[PDB]
Amino acid sequence: RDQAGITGTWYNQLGSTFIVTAGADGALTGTYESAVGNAESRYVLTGRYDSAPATDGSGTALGWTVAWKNNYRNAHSATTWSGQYVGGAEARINTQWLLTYGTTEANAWWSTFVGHDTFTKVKP
Amino acid sequence: GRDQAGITGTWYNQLGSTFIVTAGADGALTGTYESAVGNAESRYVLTGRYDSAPATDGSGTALGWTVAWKNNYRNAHSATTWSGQYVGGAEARINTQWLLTYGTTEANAWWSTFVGHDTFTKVK
Amino acid sequence: MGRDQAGITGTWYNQLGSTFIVTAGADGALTGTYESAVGNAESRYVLTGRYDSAPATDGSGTALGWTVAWKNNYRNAHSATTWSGQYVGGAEARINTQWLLTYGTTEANAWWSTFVGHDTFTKVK
Amino acid sequence: MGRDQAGITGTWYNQLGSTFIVTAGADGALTGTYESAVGNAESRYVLTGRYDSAPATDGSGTALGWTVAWKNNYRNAHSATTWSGQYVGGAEARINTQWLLTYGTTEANAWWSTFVGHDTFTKVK
Ligand SMILES: O=C(CCCC[C@@H]1SC[C@@H]2NC(=O)N[C@@H]21)Nc1cccc(S)c1
Ligand SMILES: O=C(CCCC[C@@H]1SC[C@@H]2NC(=O)N[C@@H]21)Nc1cccc(S)c1
Ligand SMILES: O=C(CCCC[C@@H]1SC[C@@H]2NC(=O)N[C@@H]21)Nc1cccc(S)c1
Ligand SMILES: O=C(CCCC[C@@H]1SC[C@@H]2NC(=O)N[C@@H]21)Nc1cccc(S)c1
Repeated sequence: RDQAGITGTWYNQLGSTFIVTAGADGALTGTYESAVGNAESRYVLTGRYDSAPATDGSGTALGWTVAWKNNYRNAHSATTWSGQYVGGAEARINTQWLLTYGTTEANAWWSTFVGHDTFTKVKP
Repeated sequence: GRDQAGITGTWYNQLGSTFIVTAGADGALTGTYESAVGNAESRYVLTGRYDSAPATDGSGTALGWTVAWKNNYRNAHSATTWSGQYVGGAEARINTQWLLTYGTTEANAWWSTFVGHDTFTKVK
Repeated sequence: MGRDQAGITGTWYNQLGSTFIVTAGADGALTGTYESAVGNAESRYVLTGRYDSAPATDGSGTALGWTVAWKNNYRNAHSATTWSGQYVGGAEARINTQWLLTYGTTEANAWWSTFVGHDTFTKVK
Repeated sequence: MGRDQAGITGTWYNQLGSTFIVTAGADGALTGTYESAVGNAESRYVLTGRYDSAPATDGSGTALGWTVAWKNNYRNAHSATTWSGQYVGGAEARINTQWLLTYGTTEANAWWSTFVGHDTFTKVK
């Protein structure tokens, strides 16, 4: 339903690139390249979306994860984005995210960052 | 993967939910989640990522995963992402924070996302 | 005394159409009223919070937060929101926040007691 | 006047060993001091917040929140924390919270300005 719509190349307000393919079964797979932080080149992402959403004008729920390890860098961290795809003229993926990095137990209290990313198909 | 063995297997949270996961050598997480609460019945597909080469200073291993709450029985038009870290040892744990987003209209988007925290252990 | 006391004091507006009226004290206090354009809210609610009255000099923002409990002389939504964020000065002064809204639940329902979001405030509607 | 005014008023301790000393006013006010056992913090910091002074009578918790800006006479960590949560009274009284900690950043570093966590406070040390 929203498979073709979600599938494609997305950019957030930071200039990050999210290249994703939505599967018929609810899979999300692709690559993420962050414009910020301890990150270089593309990282693997996987996630899930609701492949049969409400038809009442509601968005499509989805989420995905990046672990920040590739051949170039390892930031000992993972980000999860949770949010919704909104179709139509101004297609957009509005998210909140959590970034956890590996800490000792004594440091676990400041292990997790929160933020928000909005993605569109136009590079801003 | 340094914790591929420690992570793979069955986990239980404070609410009585069950998470079965395989951790791949390449940083993949795949499995199923069965929730003890909410609009949830039976198992749901889970996918995520973990750091397959963590620090060796006693830091945890960062990870995350997504469940979209659609299976053959039920569709709650929502998805949860868990972001956290695995901590090995006698009392292995996965400590997470999570975001649950449900599909909303634009007018209801301000209240589309819940936040919480779950701790998983290997013992029921 | 307070470095951004002048910049923060006044009326702010968010992306929802809500209105935040605040006074920053020299001692770090935030006092004022919040009027929400959405939810189980009517008219103005008391707000109280704190800000860093001696921020860093290097162009960093000024950290702040405040709370609104959603009870007033009209309604009681058995809930409270906290906003955490920073004030950025200049033209297009802004207060960029993340928020948590907790509502009172039984223990059985506490897992879904807390919403999260983000609000941006500017001096112009 | 407040339903849980006496229940909330007093000293609370979290899982980190931090100490929260609070007075609940009749009108919904929270005032007091916070002393963190961790981070760039020393001694007591001013807190202010709000609680629902007339909660539901169905065994629901009492929604509340408060803010600390991490500046006192000893130290300034250019940051503020807000706790959003609920009070549950009775045998083992507890305040269960989620929190947001924002530190002052430049605009380029704003994306990593806010930490999130959860604290549970009880009356015992
Ligand atoms: O820097 C990294 C790795 C890359 C994160 C990129 C983030 S993910 C959310 C946001 N959205 C984007 O597009 N980019 C940013 N990890 C790390 C480790 C320890 C502390 C901190 S702050 C960060
Ligand atoms: O109920 C569901 C689907 C199942 C969620 C289970 C949650 S995921 C985080 C936590 N950890 C667990 O183990 N279980 C819970 N979605 C939904 C949609 C719209 C509004 C609401 S309130 C809920
Ligand atoms: O509706 C209310 C009372 C008013 C909340 C207004 C919010 S505060 C963050 C955001 N920013 C604004 O300006 N407005 C909104 N409480 C309540 C209780 C139970 C469930 C839910 S969803 C909501
Ligand atoms: O360190 C401080 C000042 C004290 C924070 C204490 C926290 S508040 C939530 C939690 N609950 C407690 O009881 N204690 C902790 N600020 C600061 C600035 C920049 C980055 C970071 S990580 C931290």
